[PDB]
Amino acid sequence: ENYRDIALAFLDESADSGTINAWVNEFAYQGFDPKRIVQLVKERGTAKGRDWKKDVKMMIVLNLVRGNKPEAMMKKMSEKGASIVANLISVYQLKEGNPGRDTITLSRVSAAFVPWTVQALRVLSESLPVSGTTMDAIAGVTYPRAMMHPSFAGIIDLDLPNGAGATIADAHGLFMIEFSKTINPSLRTKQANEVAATFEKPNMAAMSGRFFTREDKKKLLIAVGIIDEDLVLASAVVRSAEKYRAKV
Amino acid sequence: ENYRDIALAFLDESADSGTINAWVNEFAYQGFDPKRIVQLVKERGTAKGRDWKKDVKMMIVLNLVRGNKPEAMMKKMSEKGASIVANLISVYQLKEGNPGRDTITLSRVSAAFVPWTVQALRVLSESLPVSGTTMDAIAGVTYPRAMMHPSFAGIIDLDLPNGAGATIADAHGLFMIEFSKTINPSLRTKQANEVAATFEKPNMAAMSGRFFTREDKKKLLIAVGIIDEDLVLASAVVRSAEKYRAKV
Amino acid sequence: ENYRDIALAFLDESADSGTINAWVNEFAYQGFDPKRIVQLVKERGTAKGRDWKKDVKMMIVLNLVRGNKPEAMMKKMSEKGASIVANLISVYQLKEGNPGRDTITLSRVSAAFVPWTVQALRVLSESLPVSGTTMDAIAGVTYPRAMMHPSFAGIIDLDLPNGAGATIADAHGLFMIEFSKTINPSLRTKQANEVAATFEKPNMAAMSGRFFTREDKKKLLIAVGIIDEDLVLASAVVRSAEKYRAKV
Amino acid sequence: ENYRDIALAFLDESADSGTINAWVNEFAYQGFDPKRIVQLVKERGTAKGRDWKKDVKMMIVLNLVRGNKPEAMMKKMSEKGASIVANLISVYQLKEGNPGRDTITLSRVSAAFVPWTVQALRVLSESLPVSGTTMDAIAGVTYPRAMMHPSFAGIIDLDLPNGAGATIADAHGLFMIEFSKTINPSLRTKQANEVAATFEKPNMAAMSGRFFTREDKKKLLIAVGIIDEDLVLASAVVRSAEKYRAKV
Amino acid sequence: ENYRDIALAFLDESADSGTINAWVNEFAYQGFDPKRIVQLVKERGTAKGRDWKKDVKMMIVLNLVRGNKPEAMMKKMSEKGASIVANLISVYQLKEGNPGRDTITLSRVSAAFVPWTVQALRVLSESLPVSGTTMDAIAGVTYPRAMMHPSFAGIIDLDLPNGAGATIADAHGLFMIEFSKTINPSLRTKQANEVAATFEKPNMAAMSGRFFTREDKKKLLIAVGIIDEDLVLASAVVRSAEKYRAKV
Amino acid sequence: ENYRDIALAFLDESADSGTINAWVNEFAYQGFDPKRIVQLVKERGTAKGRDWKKDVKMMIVLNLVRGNKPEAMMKKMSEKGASIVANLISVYQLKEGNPGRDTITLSRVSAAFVPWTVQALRVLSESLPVSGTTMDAIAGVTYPRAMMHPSFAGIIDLDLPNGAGATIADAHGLFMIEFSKTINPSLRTKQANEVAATFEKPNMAAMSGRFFTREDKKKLLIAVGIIDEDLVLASAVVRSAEKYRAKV
Ligand code: NA
Ligand code: NA
Ligand code: NA
Ligand code: NA
Ligand code: NA
Ligand code: NA
Repeated sequence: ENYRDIALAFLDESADSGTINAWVNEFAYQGFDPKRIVQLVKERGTAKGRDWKKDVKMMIVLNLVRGNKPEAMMKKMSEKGASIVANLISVYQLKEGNPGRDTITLSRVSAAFVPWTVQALRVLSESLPVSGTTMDAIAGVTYPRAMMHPSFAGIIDLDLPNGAGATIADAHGLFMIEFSKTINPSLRTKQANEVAATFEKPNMAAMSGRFFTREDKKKLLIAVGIIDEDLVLASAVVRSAEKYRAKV
Repeated sequence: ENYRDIALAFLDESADSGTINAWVNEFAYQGFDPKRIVQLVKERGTAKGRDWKKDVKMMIVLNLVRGNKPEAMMKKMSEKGASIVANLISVYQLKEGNPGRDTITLSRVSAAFVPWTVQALRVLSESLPVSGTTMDAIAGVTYPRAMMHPSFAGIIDLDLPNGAGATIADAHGLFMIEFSKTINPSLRTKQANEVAATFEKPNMAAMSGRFFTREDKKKLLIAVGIIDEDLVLASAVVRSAEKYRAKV
Repeated sequence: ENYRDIALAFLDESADSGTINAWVNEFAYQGFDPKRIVQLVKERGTAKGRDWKKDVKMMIVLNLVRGNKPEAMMKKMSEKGASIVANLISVYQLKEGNPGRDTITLSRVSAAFVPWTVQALRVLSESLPVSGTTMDAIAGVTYPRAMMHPSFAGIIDLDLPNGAGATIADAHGLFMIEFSKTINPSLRTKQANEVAATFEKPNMAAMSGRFFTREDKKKLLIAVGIIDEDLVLASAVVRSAEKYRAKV
Repeated sequence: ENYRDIALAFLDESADSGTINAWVNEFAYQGFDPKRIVQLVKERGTAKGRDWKKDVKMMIVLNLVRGNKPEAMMKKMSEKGASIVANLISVYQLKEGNPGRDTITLSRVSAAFVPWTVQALRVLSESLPVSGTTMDAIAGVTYPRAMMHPSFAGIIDLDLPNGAGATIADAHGLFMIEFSKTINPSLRTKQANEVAATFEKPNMAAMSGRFFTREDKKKLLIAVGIIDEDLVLASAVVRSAEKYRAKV
Repeated sequence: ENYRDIALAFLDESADSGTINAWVNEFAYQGFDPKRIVQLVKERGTAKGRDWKKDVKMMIVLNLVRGNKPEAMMKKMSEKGASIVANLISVYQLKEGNPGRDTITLSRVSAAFVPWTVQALRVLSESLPVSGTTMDAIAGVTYPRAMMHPSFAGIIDLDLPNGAGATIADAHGLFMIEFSKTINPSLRTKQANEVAATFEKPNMAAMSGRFFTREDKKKLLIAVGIIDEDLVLASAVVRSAEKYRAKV
Repeated sequence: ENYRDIALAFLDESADSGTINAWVNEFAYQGFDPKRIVQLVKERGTAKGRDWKKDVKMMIVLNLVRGNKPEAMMKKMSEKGASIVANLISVYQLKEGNPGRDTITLSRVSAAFVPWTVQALRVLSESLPVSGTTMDAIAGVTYPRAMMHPSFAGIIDLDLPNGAGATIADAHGLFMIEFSKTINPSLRTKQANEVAATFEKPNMAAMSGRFFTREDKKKLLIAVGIIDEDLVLASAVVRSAEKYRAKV
């Protein structure tokens, strides 16, 4: 008849790291699933008389610089070039912002197929609003190809031995602020340090994913060649990271 | 026929500390009752073919980091993991914000069953938005497991002999500001000292509760092991408190 | 046929201090009448099978710390304690803010029966949002029991010989700013000096009342014992007043 | 057939100071007429079984401190005293703010019958929100009875020989800022110099009126006794004016 | 079939100063026509049994100080003087602000018949919100009669040999800022330099007009007598202009 | 049955600069097409009994200074001159702002036929809100005719050997800020450096166009004569650019 003994009785519960961590990761909700997208895009591309991969490549390259919403479909140019996009949009039913998980957005297209994106990204790194040169100005050392796109963040794992991934998360973070700086409407008085709270949560959400095993992430990171098999971190990542670590 | 004599006559009323204090504590309203929750959750869990304790554990671990509202049910991840939560939500009828006392919120789930929460909290203390490391940066001395969660505040009693609890209230307060700092939308110019007025009232409301006798609170605090039977305060609590006391 | 001679003719009107002062005090409107409240509360309490005085005591003690509006009837606690209040509310028909003069608000309950309130106030002075200790920090000298509550202000008369009451009005004013400081939503940049204009008008309205003769006010003030029969002002009132007088 | 010759032809128009000045003064619109008020108030007071002068005196004394709008009819006091005002209000049909010229406002009551107002004003000068003492603090020299009320401004003429009136306008202006300071909702950062533009136009409108001949204004000003027959300005007016002249 | 050759072919177009300048001046739109006003006002005045010139004089003198909108028809004065204006308003159908070109506003009345306005302006220059004295304070040298009113600006031509008119435009500009300063609602932090962009466009629009030949403008400017036949600029205009030129 | 292998498999995609660059340029949307305009304007002008070129010249000269929207059709001038524009507007169906790509705006008229615009621009360069003189004040060296209009930006190619075009983009940019400065409603605290983000995207969109081959752009730039056949950059462009490069 007494609530108090059970209420206090919870105390002596046996707690194990692994069970709350294992459950707490798969609690990270349902906002964006990579795996669903590949199935639906594959079905759409197969059914339609066009190659999904060829189309997707165009969609991603469009994504990096053009932004998430293409519905405006207007920005100072001749008609036939933009025309091809419409075919793709109709079958995909892309929607502006984030209406739903099942709804596909181009940034999800980049994220789910991020290795192809890093492959494309190299030549358009300068092409992006953040030039390779402005970025050389920000950090003296030569820039990491792969760590550019904010969606790229999902692959790297913070839980890797020696915590190298942690550094990456910070190191990769700074591009974001500058990219935020370009897309964010107000910049003049804003501080790089504090703004981190916005976009930080999706970034960490990206860090932990059930989609890719650790081996897969390792394969990408060695594939760019930035990290050796001995797992020694590239000088560029940590050295770029010092600016943030100092400035916080 | 004269209002004045009675009006002045109230003056010579015999006043005793104990009667106004005893009545004034049970006046603290009906916003949130721990005891109601245990009865309704027990009934729901028993009636449904699932274990209330096992479910509740998941609900709390979800609560600490995920925030109070789960209805958005969306944040960059694969479907099956989030799926289990829905079953729980339907029977519980959880509602966003604070609509009603009888309505259950997950933070009330943590609060009513706070000892289980402290038991879970240890490994996820780093996992929370405030890392164990950032917190080591804020206070040099090693951190108190139990005093982390803002809902944890309810157990400690300020009225204990030697007023140790008072210190705790201040000492525990600082985590709150930082956690507020993360969840609060605007941080840049805000001051830690002044912001105390928000959340202070529920914190003090937490300090005084009819739910737990003093012995019960003592059992939790000795159970963590932070305080001895001689009731000597851990160095960590007061030493962490000095930062606030100085900075106010 | 000429407007000008009469218009100028008003000039030589015989003016006496006493007649404009006597009329101008009873012009101070009808926002809040103490006397009406005692009659209606007495009728309600007599008609209902409960003691009005016993109930009222609870209502006032609730008033000092809980604020004027109880309709939310919710703040983190168990059900049976708050339950008793409802009975009282139904018969009283209390309304939030200031809708009408006849409508009773709890602060009017405190004001009309302020001597009982000073009698209760002593032990809960620390209990109020402004602690006895913070208040010792603000003023080095030991604090006056009676002069705490902002509603207490009505008793004291500024028109008393030697103008001691004037000092009190200033001296009592500072608690208000701090209490305002707690309840006022924005505090950070606000100045204690300038904010005086808000709440000053009801405070002065309180100073002058037809409800109590001077003898009655004298009885309360000597009853607390703060002022002797020789009418020497307590050191605490004036010494506390110096902070305001300096800071303005 | 040419517009240009006539358009240029206007140039050689014979211009005389007196005709444009004489016409431009009676152009000053129809916002507030003193003369209409005396006729309608006289009719109302005569028709009703009450003395208009006795009532009006109360209405003005109420006006100086209570503000223009009495419709709220509520401010912390007992019922019978405020009750008498209603009778007056019904026959007068007073309206809040400035709805119409024919509509009477209490400040118009003060203005049209301003000599009676100066006669009343002396004892309530301290009583007003600006105390005689605060005003002694602002200006070291002893204060002018008549020049207090902002509505008083209408009598004085700037066009008088030696321009003494001009000084008065400036000298009288400073009370206004302080009174504005009390009634104006925001004071903290506002500057006394710049705020002059608000209320300046009605003040100058007051300076020039067809209602009173110069002799009438002279009669009031000598009647207070502040100015001699030799028309020597009181030391108080100019000496008080130096603060404004310096501070601008 | 190629768009490019014609598109590039436009390049070798023969361009002459006179043809684009001549066309670009008569492109300056249809917001306000002086000539239309004289025809309609002449018809209205002739048809009605009143003299248009006599009426217009009153309308302009009213315009300089009273502002553009007379519809409020209310500002602290006796009835018969304002009464005459109504007759004029009905036939003219004056409208507040700028609704239409055909609609007449009093400032257009001043502008179209600006020489009469300069003739009236002399005695009321002090009468205007900017006193002759404050203006002596701003500029040490004696002030130009004609260059006061902002509507006066239309006559002067910047294109005159030696560019004297240019100086005038700057020199005349400063009165505007001060007049703006009086009518503009917010003054405290505003800068005289930057505010120029507002009202600058109508001012330049005024500088260039098809209404008056250069000879006509010359006739006005020599008629005031400020400029000799040798076209030597008055010391007052340029010397007043130095303040602006320095301060920018 | 596994999503992961294909997802990782995208990595080893063969990436070539030319194919993503070639596709990414014709992705730049459909906001504004030069080529469509020439066809529709040609049809309209041919069908109507007026010369499209003669009309267009007027429309452009109107465009440079008058702004994009002519619908207000009102700004302080006589009727017949503005009248001719209406005929043109009806057939063209010009619309304010940017409603549609097919909709023609006058700035598109300038852009598509920009060589004619540079031909007109020379004499009206001073005529524009930014005077030739203020511009001499900003940059000591003599100003480039062609690089003035913001719409002029489309011709120059950044991809030219030695990157001279890049300099131009920066060098030409500064006029824009000043022109923005005039048309932009708020200027006082704004910074030239940061404001670049607005209008930068259409400027770069202008830099890359499928409309003109490189030879065509070369023809314009040598035609103005600012750049020799040896492709040596004019001193004016780079020397003007130093101010921006320093100030950023
Ligand atoms: Na085509
Ligand atoms: Na599945
Ligand atoms: Na119960
Ligand atoms: Na009664
Ligand atoms: Na009359
Ligand atoms: Na005509």
